Amino acid sequence: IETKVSAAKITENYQFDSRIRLNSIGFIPNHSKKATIAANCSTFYVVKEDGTIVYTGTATSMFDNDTKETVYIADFSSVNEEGTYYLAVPGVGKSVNFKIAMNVYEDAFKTAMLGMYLLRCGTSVSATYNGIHYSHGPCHTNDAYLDYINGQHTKKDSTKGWHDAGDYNKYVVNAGITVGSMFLAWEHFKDQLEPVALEIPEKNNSIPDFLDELKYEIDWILTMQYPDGSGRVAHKVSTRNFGGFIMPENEHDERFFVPWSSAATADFVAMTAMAARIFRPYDPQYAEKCINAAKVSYEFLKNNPANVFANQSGFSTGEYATVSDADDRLWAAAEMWETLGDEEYLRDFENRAAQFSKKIEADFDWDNVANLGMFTYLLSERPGKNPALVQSIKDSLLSTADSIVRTSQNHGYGRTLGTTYYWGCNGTVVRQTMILQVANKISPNNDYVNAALDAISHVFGRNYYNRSYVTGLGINPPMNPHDRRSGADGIWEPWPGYLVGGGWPGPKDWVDIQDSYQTNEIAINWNAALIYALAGFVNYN
Ligand SMILES: [Ca+2]
Ligand SMILES: [Ca+2]
Ligand SMILES: [Ca+2]
Ligand SMILES: [Zn+2]
Repeated sequence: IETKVSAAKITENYQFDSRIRLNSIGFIPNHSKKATIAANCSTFYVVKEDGTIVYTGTATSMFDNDTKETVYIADFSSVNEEGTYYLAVPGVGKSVNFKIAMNVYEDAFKTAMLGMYLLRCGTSVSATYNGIHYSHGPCHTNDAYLDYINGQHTKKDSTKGWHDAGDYNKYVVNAGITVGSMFLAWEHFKDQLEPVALEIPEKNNSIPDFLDELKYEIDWILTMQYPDGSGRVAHKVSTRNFGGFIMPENEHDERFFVPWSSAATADFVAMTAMAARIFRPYDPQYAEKCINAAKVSYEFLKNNPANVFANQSGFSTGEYATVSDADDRLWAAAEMWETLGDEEYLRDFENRAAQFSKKIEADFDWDNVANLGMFTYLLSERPGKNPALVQSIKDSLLSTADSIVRTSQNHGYGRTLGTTYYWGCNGTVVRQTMILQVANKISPNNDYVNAALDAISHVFGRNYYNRSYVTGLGINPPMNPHDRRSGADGIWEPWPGYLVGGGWPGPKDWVDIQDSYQTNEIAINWNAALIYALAGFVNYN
């Protein structure tokens, strides 16, 4: 007997069907919620796990130019009541269960941060995730020799930091966009991130956990300044060739400092200038050490304007040879100015900024970090900015954010990067949230926040594969990443919390096999983009 308050309940029993693709983690109340159904259909129900039909709708068809298929879009954004639901599509089947909650992304954020902790070098790491224990002993404790720097086969401490990707070498240019992304997440969402506790050794000190993780990397970056006091910064610490699939503590080859590059030197300045202002409130002494190092390398750069590529002929590991250091130098000037305030730094930034035709780029990564410099300058509360330059950057930013909104709204799976695929493009999909969040800070628009959620949803299930691209999370995540710890331990499931690079050159080119470093590797710059994307939705209201 049904009363006047009994709610409608699903009649038939549905089976999971891979053609119903959506964010496998969940949605936030008051934001878009969409699913892409790769099957002909019309009616769909959003059902609570108890069988209660909460919403009935009809899917609308749309041609996915990317995969060249007609797909059906189920929009259930109106459902805003917290709970666990699933999508039931008569004739197709049902989706995985997902949650609608204000804090739906917090575990994902903590897991992506756990990913960074597990990438630590020079120390033993240990974590239990979903009941499986991941750990490894102290590794690369003898970094690194000066042979290629000065000639002496002597050791200068260069331990700590994070292994870069599937390999264990540490590269400065890639640490640039990584550290920059994560420090910008802290500056943009400080109030949301400060109280977050992570599973790290430093959980019991006086520094916000998010910053302890970044400190592990900055501690390493500081050791990269040449020992001659010239201010030049070594490009990377690396073995001569890529080692094999072994645990890091078993890699005994000697690691060397590789000759400097101007880009690495400019990135060093930007990273340590940011660290100086961000750590000052917590460890003033550490901040002083950072700003002094930044000043030495900046003086060098100021006197040697040429773009210089690192001499790394004897090495066969990652190159990270950014074609230009103009963007890196622009970023360094913006960070020195924001931290210090001197007119000298502001003048340097503005002179370089004017030389950029398009102030903001929708597609950016380790090679083009100008956006980071534009972001710091644009949001700075310091006086003195040339109002014409500000308006120029602002227009470019909003114009770019609008383009990304239009792209995701017209993509059959809400992909912000549209039809563009290339090595590491999954990282860029979520890195685009930086543009959207900054645009939202300058000119509030919920289209910007929803597009950011589209980028996040794309990576967690609303994609052609109906798979999460992050190990240990969501639906059918990567099982075989090109990752040495994963390929060499005795555990079935790979190490958790990593966004894989992604397929290319096409939408269906991702392959989840260990040999595919082209589409299935992990990397700090990809995880940093994911961390920034999720950060804005931690302790969110
Ligand atoms: Ca702490
Ligand atoms: Ca560059
Ligand atoms: Ca394994
Ligand atoms: Zn290591």
